[PDB]
Amino acid sequence: KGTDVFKADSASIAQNYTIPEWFKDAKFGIFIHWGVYSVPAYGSEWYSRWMYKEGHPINKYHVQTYGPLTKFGYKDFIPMFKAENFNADEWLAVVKSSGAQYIVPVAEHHDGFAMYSSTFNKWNAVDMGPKRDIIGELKEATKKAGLRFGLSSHRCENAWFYEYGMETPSDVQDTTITLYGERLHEPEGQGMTPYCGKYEGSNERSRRQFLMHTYELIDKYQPELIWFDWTVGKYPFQPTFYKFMAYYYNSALDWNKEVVVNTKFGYGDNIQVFDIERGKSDRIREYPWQTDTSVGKKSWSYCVGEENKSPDHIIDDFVDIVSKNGNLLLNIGPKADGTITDEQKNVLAEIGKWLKTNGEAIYGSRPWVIASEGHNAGTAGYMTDNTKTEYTADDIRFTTCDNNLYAVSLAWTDGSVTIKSLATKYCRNVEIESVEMLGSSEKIDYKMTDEGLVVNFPKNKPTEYAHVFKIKLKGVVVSKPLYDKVDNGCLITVRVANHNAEDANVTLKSVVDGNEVSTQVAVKAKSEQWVKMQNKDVKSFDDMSCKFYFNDNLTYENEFKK
Ligand SMILES: OC[C@@H]1O[C@@H](O)[C@@H](O)[C@H](O)[C@@H]1O
Ligand SMILES: [Ca+2]
Repeated sequence: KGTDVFKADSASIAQNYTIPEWFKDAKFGIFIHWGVYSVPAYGSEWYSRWMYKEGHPINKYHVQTYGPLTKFGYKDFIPMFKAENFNADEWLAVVKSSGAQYIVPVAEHHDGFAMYSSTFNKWNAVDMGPKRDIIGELKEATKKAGLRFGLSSHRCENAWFYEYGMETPSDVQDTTITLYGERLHEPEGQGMTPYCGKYEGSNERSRRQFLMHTYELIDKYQPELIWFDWTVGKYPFQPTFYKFMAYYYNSALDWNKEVVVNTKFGYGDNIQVFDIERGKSDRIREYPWQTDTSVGKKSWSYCVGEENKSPDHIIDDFVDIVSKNGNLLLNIGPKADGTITDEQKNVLAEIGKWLKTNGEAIYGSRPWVIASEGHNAGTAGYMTDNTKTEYTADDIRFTTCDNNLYAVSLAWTDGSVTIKSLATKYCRNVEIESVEMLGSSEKIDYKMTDEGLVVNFPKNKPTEYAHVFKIKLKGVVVSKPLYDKVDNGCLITVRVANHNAEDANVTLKSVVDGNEVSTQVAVKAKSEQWVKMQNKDVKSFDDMSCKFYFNDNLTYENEFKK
């Protein structure tokens, strides 16, 4: 078509790409790991890699259960992947009942098997296994369901996923079998780092095939979101990935659709949507991001003996995620025959029921001045979210929408909470106009005090898990300051919300070690903004004396040591 607004570099993409509003408004999507690995249903979806590692538990399990590596390899699961009870409409009904707004089936995982109608990859679900275009059928059901269709690609790791099959007698050593990839060594680098060391993680043919892979996905299914696994960020792969990004963003312009890319590291927060695997953020992040996590604690694909999270665990993390500008991409793992388990069906249905009542606080919302208050901050970071926090009613998460304030208690109480973030020191002319709990017909009795807004819970729980107060208020509110260390100084970050219908001007003052920095800020009516300040010539960050002022009212001082 010739559309070439986007060139294959980060400056070009940053000049013209904007994370779309639909992703910020959507908040919630369903991930679905399903493939050949679902047949053995043992360990996890990494079965293909570990079965060829002689001595590994999965290897020893496979030899006894299915046979030696030379007689029964991973490819030999494919005839057993018949998917006799797969029905795209049934999957979409479950996703829709969860309240999710977009769906991300796995188009191809690490194992080499394309779950779509591929041209270059003969190991695909149209010619083999299910003998149907799983991705295509899901795309169709998604459109009828009225949701947005995405998909994930994990093919970058296929270059090295089968490396151990070269080090022991196996069918992987037959290099004419393209399913098993380039058989390279795993790239070096611990965790979410672009460093690859002595093993690049890809080669010329795998990069060429990656582009063939993404191009046909783009061209055939026009997904509104493409999610990529961690290795696309390794340094030797980045030129190839930027080629993909420009082609996707250019194609999207032709579609009159705005699209989303997910990576876990290696690319700027502003040119794609940052994603954290099995973990969330501890702070409000400037740019929209995504937690992708599984209902199963052990695995993404179905495996016998999976320990599924509770709805309370997931919904508490969900609210925490949304309060910090994040989306939740929640994974289910259906049985090999195409059946979503009843436990994971129940988890999604419970979330959907909660969202039916409390969705006004979630859909279309944005972070407030501060995401959370209370004693229990919760988990944060890569591979931390299997731990469940024991929240109280005092653990509160905030969102905002249409100038309304939503304060979500992560547990119940027969008494009252006090919203400390509305304490008088953070406020200027804050007047509470109304308080209600979503889904409750009981008039909420509340009282503004110097320590914050005291709110008494109603008699009856509208829902379990989490409970939402909708607050209409005027006035200006500032967050407590966040201090970050830099060279010879410190960075101060607050957020200010003007809930008034009139424009407001606001003065913030940071006094650090005698150095006084001030900024006057014009905040339009019914708006909020970041305010970053810097105190320089600070000789010791650990020994700082700090005072912060909101229009000459003391908001914070670090009166206590270290
Ligand atoms: O975020 C999803 C997860 O990403 C990677 O860790 C994969 O190796 C794993 O199988 C799963 O897909
Ligand atoms: Ca809870």
